[PDB]
Amino acid sequence: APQCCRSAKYCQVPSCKRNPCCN
Repeated sequence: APQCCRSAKYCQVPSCKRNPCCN
C-alpha cells in the first residue's frame, strides 16, 4: 500500500495526520 509520505494528499488523512513525517 501507499505510505503516508508518498504525497500531500495522504498527509490530509486523519490516519497520517498524526505522522511525524506529515507533521
